[PDB]
Amino acid sequence: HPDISVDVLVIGAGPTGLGAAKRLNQIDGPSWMIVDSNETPGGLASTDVTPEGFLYDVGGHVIFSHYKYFDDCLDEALPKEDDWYTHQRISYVRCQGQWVPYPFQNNISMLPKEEQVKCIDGMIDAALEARVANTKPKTFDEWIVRMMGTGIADLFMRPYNFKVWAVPTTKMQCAWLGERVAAPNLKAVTTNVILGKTAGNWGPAATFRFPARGGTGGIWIAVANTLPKEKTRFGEKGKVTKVNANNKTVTLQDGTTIGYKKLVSTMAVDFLAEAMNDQELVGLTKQLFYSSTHVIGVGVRGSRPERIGDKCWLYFPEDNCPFYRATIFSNYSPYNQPEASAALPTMQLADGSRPQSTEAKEGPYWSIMLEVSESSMKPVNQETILADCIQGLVNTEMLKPTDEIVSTYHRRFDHGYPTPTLEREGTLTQILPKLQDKDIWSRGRFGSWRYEVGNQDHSFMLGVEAVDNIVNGAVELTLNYPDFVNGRQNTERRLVDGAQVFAK
Amino acid sequence: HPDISVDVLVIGAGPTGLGAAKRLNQIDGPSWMIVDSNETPGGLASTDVTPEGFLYDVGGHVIFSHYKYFDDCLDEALPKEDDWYTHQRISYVRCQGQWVPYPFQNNISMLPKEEQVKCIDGMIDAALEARVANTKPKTFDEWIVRMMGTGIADLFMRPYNFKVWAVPTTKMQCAWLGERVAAPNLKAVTTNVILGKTAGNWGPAATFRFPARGGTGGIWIAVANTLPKEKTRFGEKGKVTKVNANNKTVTLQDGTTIGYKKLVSTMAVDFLAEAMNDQELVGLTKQLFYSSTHVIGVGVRGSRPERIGDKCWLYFPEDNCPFYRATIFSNYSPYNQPEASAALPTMQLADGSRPQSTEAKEGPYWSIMLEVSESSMKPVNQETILADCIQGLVNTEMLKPTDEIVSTYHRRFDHGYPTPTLEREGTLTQILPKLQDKDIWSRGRFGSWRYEVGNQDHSFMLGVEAVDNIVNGAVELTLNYPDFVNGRQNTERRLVDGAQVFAKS
Amino acid sequence: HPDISVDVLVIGAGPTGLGAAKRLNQIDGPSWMIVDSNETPGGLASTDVTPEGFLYDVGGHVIFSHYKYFDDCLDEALPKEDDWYTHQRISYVRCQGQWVPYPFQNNISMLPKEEQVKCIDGMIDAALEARVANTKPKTFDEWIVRMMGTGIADLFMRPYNFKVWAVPTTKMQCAWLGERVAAPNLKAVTTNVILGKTAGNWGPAATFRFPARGGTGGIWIAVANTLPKEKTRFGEKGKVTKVNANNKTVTLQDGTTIGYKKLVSTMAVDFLAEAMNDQELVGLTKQLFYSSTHVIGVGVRGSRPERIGDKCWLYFPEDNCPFYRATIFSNYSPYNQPEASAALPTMQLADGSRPQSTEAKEGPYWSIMLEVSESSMKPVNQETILADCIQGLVNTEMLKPTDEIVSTYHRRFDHGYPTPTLEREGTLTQILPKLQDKDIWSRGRFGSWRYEVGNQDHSFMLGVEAVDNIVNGAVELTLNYPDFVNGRQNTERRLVDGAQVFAKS
Amino acid sequence: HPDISVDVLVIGAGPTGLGAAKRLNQIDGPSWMIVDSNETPGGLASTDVTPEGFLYDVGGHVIFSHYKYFDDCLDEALPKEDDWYTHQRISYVRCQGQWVPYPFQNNISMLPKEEQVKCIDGMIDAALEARVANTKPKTFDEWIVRMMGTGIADLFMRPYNFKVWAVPTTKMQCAWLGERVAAPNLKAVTTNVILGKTAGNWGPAATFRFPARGGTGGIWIAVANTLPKEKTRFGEKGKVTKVNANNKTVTLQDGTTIGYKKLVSTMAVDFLAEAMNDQELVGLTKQLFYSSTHVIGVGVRGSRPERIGDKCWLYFPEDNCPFYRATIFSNYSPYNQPEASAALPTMQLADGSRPQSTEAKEGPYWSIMLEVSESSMKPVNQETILADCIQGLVNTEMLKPTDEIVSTYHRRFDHGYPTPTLEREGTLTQILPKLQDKDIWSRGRFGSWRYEVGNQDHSFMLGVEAVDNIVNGAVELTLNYPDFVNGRQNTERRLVDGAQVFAKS
Repeated sequence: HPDISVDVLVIGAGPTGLGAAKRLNQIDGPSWMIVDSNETPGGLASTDVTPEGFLYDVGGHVIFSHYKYFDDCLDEALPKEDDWYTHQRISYVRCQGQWVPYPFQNNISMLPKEEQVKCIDGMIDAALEARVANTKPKTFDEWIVRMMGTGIADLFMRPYNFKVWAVPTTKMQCAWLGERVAAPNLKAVTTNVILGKTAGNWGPAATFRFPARGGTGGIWIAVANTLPKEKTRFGEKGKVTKVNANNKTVTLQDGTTIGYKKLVSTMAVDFLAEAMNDQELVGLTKQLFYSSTHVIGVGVRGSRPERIGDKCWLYFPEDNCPFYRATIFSNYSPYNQPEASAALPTMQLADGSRPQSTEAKEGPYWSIMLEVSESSMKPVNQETILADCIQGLVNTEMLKPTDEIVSTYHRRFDHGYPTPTLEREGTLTQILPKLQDKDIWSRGRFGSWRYEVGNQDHSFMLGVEAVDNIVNGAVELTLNYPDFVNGRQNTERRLVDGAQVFAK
Repeated sequence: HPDISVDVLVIGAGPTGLGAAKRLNQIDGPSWMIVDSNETPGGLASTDVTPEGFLYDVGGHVIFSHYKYFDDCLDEALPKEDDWYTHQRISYVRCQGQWVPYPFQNNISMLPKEEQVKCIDGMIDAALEARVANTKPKTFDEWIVRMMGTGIADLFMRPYNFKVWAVPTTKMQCAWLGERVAAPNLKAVTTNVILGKTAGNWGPAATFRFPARGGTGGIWIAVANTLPKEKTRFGEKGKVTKVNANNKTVTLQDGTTIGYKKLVSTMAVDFLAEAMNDQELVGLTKQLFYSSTHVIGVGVRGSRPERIGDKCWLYFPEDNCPFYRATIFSNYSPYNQPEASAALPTMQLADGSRPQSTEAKEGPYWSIMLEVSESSMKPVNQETILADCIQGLVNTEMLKPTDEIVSTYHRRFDHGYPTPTLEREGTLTQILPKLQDKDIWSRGRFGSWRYEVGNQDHSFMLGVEAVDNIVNGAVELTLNYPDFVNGRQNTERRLVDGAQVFAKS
Repeated sequence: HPDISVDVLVIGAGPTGLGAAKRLNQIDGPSWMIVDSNETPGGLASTDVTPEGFLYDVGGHVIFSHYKYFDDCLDEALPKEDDWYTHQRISYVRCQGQWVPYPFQNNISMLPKEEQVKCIDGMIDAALEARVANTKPKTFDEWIVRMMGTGIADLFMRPYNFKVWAVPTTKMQCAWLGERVAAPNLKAVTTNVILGKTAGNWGPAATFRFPARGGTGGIWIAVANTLPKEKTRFGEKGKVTKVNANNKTVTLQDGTTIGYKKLVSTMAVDFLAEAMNDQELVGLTKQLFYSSTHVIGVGVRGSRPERIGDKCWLYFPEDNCPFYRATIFSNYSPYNQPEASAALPTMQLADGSRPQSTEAKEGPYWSIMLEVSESSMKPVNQETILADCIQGLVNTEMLKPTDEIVSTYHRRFDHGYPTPTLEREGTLTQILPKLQDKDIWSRGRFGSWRYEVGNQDHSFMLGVEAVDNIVNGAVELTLNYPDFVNGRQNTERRLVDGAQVFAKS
Repeated sequence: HPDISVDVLVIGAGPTGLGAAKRLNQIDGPSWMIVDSNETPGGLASTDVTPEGFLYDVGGHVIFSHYKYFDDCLDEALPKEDDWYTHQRISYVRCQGQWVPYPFQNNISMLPKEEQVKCIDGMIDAALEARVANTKPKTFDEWIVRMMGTGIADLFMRPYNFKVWAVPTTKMQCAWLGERVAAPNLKAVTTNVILGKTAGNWGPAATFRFPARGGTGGIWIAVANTLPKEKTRFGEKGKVTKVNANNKTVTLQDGTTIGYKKLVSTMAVDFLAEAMNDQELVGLTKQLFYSSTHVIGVGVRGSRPERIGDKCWLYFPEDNCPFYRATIFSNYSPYNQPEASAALPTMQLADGSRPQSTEAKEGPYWSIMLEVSESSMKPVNQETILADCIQGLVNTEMLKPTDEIVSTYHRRFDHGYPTPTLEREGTLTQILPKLQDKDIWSRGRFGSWRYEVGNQDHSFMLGVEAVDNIVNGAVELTLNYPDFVNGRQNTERRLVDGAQVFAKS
């Protein structure tokens, strides 16, 4: 008989696992337990800090919540108004020397006139074709061009998406974008071109909140802390090494065995198939595709340059830089980098030069966070990528050659994006029902591998809904119907439900 | 303090209310109680019997379940195999002296050739227009025309639907439609006309099960029997007369008061507004529309005639009869009518005349159940409707003039169909949230007034999900997303869920 | 027996009749003669002069020739290079204080940003509707909206066309406009908006030639002069009063009778019906519609103003002036107005005041020619129309308040435009074949009433082709197929054909 | 100075040349003469006779006239009523053991049901595509499929047209087919299928007349005979061997030289280029494409079989026979074959066996005329083609194995069809203008190489209009605008025009 027995075991304490745990904790029915190999919960929603005191998330993390329940747990965890900062959702596309407001097509007035002509002509073709279309697009590429036309597609979404996904747009499905018809808003686009108008999709209503301290990672430490500590096992002692699906037994690295009746696994599903020693599942998970993410962080001396201003995140379709996205992380919280009086030496100038002096000087400081994707179709030279990113910062006029870099950061995350390939659904609908037959609920960004429900709130709710299905017979809506949950505000499920009110 | 206090009060013990009850009973958390003014649970899913021993449902009731939870509760209530009879879903449309397999719009093949031309020409126009359409249809009529063309619309869809809904197709919305009206492929319809093929949509997979005894009403009597009796109050002692929403207090006819934390109300929402003495809610509910259903039953002497055969239900678009639908109710169970040795005198011949003898004679017997709709746009002469129906049976050749009728039944059900009018949703999105703000879950066929989720399984689950929302913060999917629940197999929620498994150890 | 007998009698010596006479004269087979009530041939293609020496055509007359035959005859009649001046076809549309290059609908790029949006949005709508359109437009208005969208329709097409046709766009057909109304290309128009460019000249017409002396009327005086004088009868002596179609006899006002075998009538067909004393025909011609043309002439002291420059004709859709078109007639020939040394007193200033003195001062002089339409749907105040035009010239900034006016001219031409009404073709197909069966070829701008073949070259060729049909069995292509003759270069028929070349041997 | 001088020389006395000659003769102006290498006029519109007395045209020749002038000349040539026979235009398609009335698609109810399904499914696809089409088809093959859909295309027009043109449908243009939109009449086709109806496109109105004697060739003998004999030169004495364009001189085989001012050439334009010894033109003409025609005649003993009946011509898409078209030539005139009392021996039975006797036996007789095409893409074994044709008659059940054949006929015509290749116009617009610059009017079926104006009436009028262009400056409509002349009733040009009427006074 096992060392420990619980009704429901949760593997992994990123957002998905912590969602499952919060719901089990609230229900307070079946016994339960959560394990993670890391001492610190959060998964890919964690945060690092450099020796010089610059924080970096695992790339740009901006919360948009589709669920009251998710909101309830964040409010519980970080309940003070000064636990958070609010910002507008300000983003731009870098294109031919210009910062073009997102969405790109509504702002092509900034481009040269001859190019505007090409863009409008292409979108006219797409509008005329959309008017008689009687089939759905089958690939991401087809969807892009039917929405945007050839010209606008070639400038942004085609080269941008290869830089992000590390696979061509022709090899991805397009159902994950939702059920919106692939057609141009020709009038809107042409109107701004005629008016010479620019317009971003943000304002006092289009906002996000970001944690005052600890980066995105601070949220999940705070949420985890609301759980009964004896029901958690985090660290080397919590690393899962073996899953015996037939005996419903799990073995940890230190040899501890855990028996379960139901399993919620939030580890990557290809790792799960190995831990199970299931040759059939290993073969199937190997049919899936993912990209790795390099996160590069750069700490810069000086007050925030006028050219940067209130920018939050930025897209880079062009090939003069390796990164697809940059984040002005110092704009998210004053505590993402040291205060102005902190003294740091200059490590190098942006052009690669040595500084005049080695003396530690004061701030203030700002901070840029970069993302570079990697796959077997898009290799990344690990040894030069930092320097390539810094050159890319100069090329894109984010840094001057003279800017003083005081901190650098580079980390590679093996599983970064689960790719919406054409083959994905054919594979997942074999994998997930086989796990289900064994009472294994494999869920999460890489637990169930669906990018369109792959953010923090989706993940958290995948765990919540998994538990609700296990206990109360709930439909796993986020898992099976992304369009459904993304197109509504999910208000019904709360951190305090009728059941707990009636109980007291 | 009131006579009784419960966390959750359920008003009504038709399928919706019973569903609430069953889920509350399964959860076994909050205290609850269920009331009904009728001693026998079942609502519009009840069954009547004539003095001569012929059973009649409230019109044609055929079960198609979208939910394993519903299946579970029926199986629990009627667990034996001989509790049920299984049949194929055989229906036809009476059209110009002939029985056309349902769906009509696919058996074009069976009409006079000249009419086939008319139909196919119309459908060709519709196919070409559909090729360039970029707007959705706004009315039931526009929808019908767009998917079938004028010829088929006129021959069947338009007249039949006025006969059922008792309002013209131009007066109804079309969002409710996915699962009720078949949209014909031009190539499929044309292929069947060329091949001279008649192809109805039934067979070994498309079946239904019907209770062996007690009619459809037998289900809900048995389901109710699985509830703890003390938590029920059925009869005059359970008739709700006043609802004080602000004090969260209900008053019954005998004067009993019941306090509640949450209310699940399954009575017609216009009745609820009146019981609340809420003039604003009364005015809103009056913007809703419903039709009444007349149910007529006819018991016939004789073994089942060949011309009837295995027919289950039948549609009547034409003018030679007042009913829109007939059910061969004696095909559903042998216990829906007397055994063959039962002796019964003839009451009349089908042609209206007196029988040659008034002596009681033996069977066998078969049985027809007819439905006639009524509204302010379609008045019905209540005094002659029985005789009109019987003449309609002679007219459609279902009865011979000389057939011997041994039993008759007629009952009017005031609230029969909640009409999907153009105005329905604008009104409901005022009514339901205003009740919601008062912790009142108004749910069911007339509780929430949505016909597209108005069958027995829909109703039952409206009750279940209401409770699940109240207790576990579940999404009321059936209520707000008919297309979602009707388009899938709903397997997740069971009569035994993990909660009960884990608790019992 | 009548006073005169010819094989072919030609009535009218405008372009159409002169066309007939020239071809008859070239063929030199059948006997013929041509009559006109006017001593000076030319009809609506004539020219007046004011006592102060300013010439005015009957409104803006610019020649574009579709036929080599027409070229040959103009060349014969006015053979010297200094008989002609050549000009670029420079026109603009007055809109919101701006001059928009013709055609308006292709130069959206010139309007304010706000108006550009309204225009392009409209054109996008039209482009998308046109992608799935399977019916041709019935009316001029439907055509305008289908091809240009509501924005350009409201801003220019609808007001301008009522102002010139003197009927709403909804009352006209749209089969006539292939060569008159440009259909805008969405990509092309949008591309020029983005680049802020003007559009390439619509049509093959880049320049035009205009006669050095006598205005447009000089051409027809000279063409007529090439005819044998004995075969003409112009003046009171040549006015037709009676046409006896059954006797094939024509009576002139002086009592002269002319018997004919074939008749080419170029007078207005409604007048012809009257002269025929044919009540049925009069009835039919009254189903036709026409507008009247007021021509207003204004002679101005001064060297040609910079704001005027090389402008030729100008369009005015706006309601701040009565005229639909202005022509800088002084740009067409130096001899359309007096020498600079000619001394003329100021008659009035453009603001309407009397001048300081009666002193005759020298020039130079320039000249504006205006057109105002009239019909039963659009009355014109004859007594004030001159002053209204002059104020119009001030509102449109064509004249400064202080500009000195040295000559004025006003003349009303009752039949100005044959209106392409919805009813036109139905009526003409009852009229023209009836006349045909009586050996009457009724042809010309009002002879056959078809504006799309109603220019000088068209008219001339209607007379030529009518004679060719009569003598050589030719197809009357211009009469029956406007799109055919307007869409090709008609090079085959010449002033010297093979017949004449061989015969001279 | 040449042996003979004329103003206009016409080469060739087939229909085109005779048209030119008839119009020259009528105009009676410029001097002219017509030459031909054959003593008998008619060209490809001539008629042969076998030693047994069976006549054969050059394949099926049926007159549909688009011109009054053509009717005038035919009626002048053969003015008596008994010079002609009148018949309805009765034709069928041989398909899967059936004679299917033309047009094929309106008669597919004769096909097996499963095949009707595939045909109608294809045409539904075609109609749905046509509804949103925004481009014209570019090839004959695209035109066929857009009009018929795949299934119907594969059964008739695709395999049939390869058998006719001896080139694939994918290699031909489709503009020659005219301006009608390539689109299905889906309602018409489905209606006849639903009704089980067959219907040909003939009846009392849709008739042709055929000469009573001498076949089609009789027409042109009679027309030629109205010409003044001394202006003709037919036979070896009239064969042109050299054309010197730069000197406007023609040389005949007997050494006679003719000087002309204008040349109308109706010989094949590739021969003309060789005769001109113009290397550039020879290169260009070699870019053109044409098929050769084999004509096979079979004379059969017996009264007309019931299975043949009133059939006139027949299409053969299938590959169980080499011919694309058959004509029941004995149905055109009783004088196309010997009278019944004429005695002929049997040459063979249709299955190839010897007759039991070689005695002459009497008739009556009927007659079949067949056409086989030949090109480099589709060779013909001249040695076996007769035997293959006769086997084809058995395969198609036109002849029984036992039918007695009393006469056979085979002749190959090198220039048979001028092919409407994709490249044709690109080449012709280089050839015809260069010849035009030399005062050479190259006109006719192979004179101008355009099949869509390649019938007898078209050809005759090409000559007429060429002369009219030379003399009177007429537009050459038939040459340059096939759609125009084929879509109208051409009634203006007559054998007696005004010119002749007036001159005779």
